[PDB]
Amino acid sequence: EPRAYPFNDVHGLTLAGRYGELQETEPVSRVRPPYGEEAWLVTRYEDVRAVLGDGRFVRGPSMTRDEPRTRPEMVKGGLLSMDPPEHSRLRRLVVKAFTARRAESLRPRAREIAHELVDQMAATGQPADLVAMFARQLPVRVICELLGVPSADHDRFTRWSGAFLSTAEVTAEEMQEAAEQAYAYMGDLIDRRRKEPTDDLVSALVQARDQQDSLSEQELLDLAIGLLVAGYESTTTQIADFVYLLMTRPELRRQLLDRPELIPSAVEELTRWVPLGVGTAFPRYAVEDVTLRGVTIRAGEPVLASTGAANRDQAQFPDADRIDVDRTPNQHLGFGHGVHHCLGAPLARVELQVALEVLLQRLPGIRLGIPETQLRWSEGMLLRGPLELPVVW
Ligand code: HEM
Repeated sequence: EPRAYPFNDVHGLTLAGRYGELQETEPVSRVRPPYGEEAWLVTRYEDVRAVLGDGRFVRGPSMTRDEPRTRPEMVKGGLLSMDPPEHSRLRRLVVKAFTARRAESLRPRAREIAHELVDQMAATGQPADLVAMFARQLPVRVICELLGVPSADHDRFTRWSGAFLSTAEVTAEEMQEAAEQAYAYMGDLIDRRRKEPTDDLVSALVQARDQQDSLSEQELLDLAIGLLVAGYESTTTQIADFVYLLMTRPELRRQLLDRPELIPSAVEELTRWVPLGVGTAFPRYAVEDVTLRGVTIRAGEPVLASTGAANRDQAQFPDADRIDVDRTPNQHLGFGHGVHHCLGAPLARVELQVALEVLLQRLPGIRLGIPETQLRWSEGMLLRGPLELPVVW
C-alpha cells in the first residue's frame, strides 16, 4: 500500500507522471524505497516548502536512523545532518566567509577556466565528450579557486576529487586513498593559511569570528571537504543536463544565442524544471505529530519533501511543464528552502551561467554527435544525468 519508490526513470530527465497524480489525489503518501525505512512522500509545492521551513521537521535523527534511499551505503554527517543550534553556529561562521560577493568575484576566473576547457575540447576534435572534458572539470576547479588551492595543484586535487563522484568506477580502497590525500592536503593548506592568510575562502574561514566563537581545526577541515563534495557532482550533473536540454531543444538554444542576457533567468528556469534527483534525499523527521492535508505524521516518522515535484506543481507554476526562460515569478525550490537552503547557490548560479555563456559563445552550434536515443545515462542512483555527451559543433 506504499508505492515502490523512486518513481523517476534514471534514463532521462522526465518527471514521473506519478508525482502529478499524487499532487492531485494523495499529496501526502507512503513510499517504500530500495533501502531504508518506508516514509511519507510530500509533493505539492506548498507542503514541500512548508516542511522544509518548519521547526518540527529535523535532520539530526539522520545520524541514528535507516534513511529511505536508493543505495546501500549511507553518506552521513555535514551541515545537512545537523539541527539548530549546532547547525546555526556552523552555518553562521561559514556564510560570514562564503559570501555572495565572494561567489560573484569568481565569475572572471570561472569564465577563464571554462574557455581553457573548451580549448582542450577543440584540440582533440569532434566529437568531444562534454561530460568528461567540461562538466566534470569546471565545478571542481572553481572550488579549487574558491578555497585557495594553488594553480599547480588543481590537476591532482581534481584527480582525487573524481573518486568521490557517485559515477566513479573505483574500488572502495581507491576512493579511500583519494579521500585521505584530499584530507591531508586540505589540512596542510588550512595550516598555511592560518599562519599566512590570503584572500581565499580557507583564509576567511580560518579568521571567521562570531561573538568570540571560531571554527575548530576539525570543523575547518570537515567544512572545506564538505563544500567540495556538496559543490562538485551536483553542479557537474546540472551543467550536463542544461547543455543536453540546450542541444536537444533548438528553441531554447536560439533564445539564448539571440538574447544572452536571458542566461541568468534561464538558469533559474532550468533549475526549476529539471527534476535532478532520482528520488528526494535527506528525509526530515517529525519531532512531534503534525497533521498535513488531513494525514497525521507521527513523531519520529521520515518525510521526503520532493523539490523535483514541487517545482513542477501546476498550482504554483502556470504551465509547469513548459520551459519558459523568462518565467517570472520563479520561486523554485531547486536550491532547497529553510535553514538548509543550498549555501553554495550563489556560486552554483555563477557556474551555471558561465558554462552556458562560454559554451554558447565558443560553440554556438554545439549538438549531439550521436542520436538522442543512444545516450548512456548515469545509474549512480543519486542524480540523473548522461554518463557521456559526445558533442559536435
Ligand atoms: C546546481 C548545483 C547545486 C544544486 C542543484 C544544489 C542543491 C542543493 C539543495 C537542494 C540543498 C538543500 C538540501 C536539503 O535541504 O535537503 C543544498 C544544500 C547545500 N549545498 Fe548545494 N546545490 C548545488 C551546488 C552547491 C555548491 C556549488 C556548493 C558549495 C560550494 C553547495 C554546498 C551546499 C551545502 C554545504 C549544503 C548544505 C546546507 C545546510 O545544511 O546548511 N551546493 N544544495
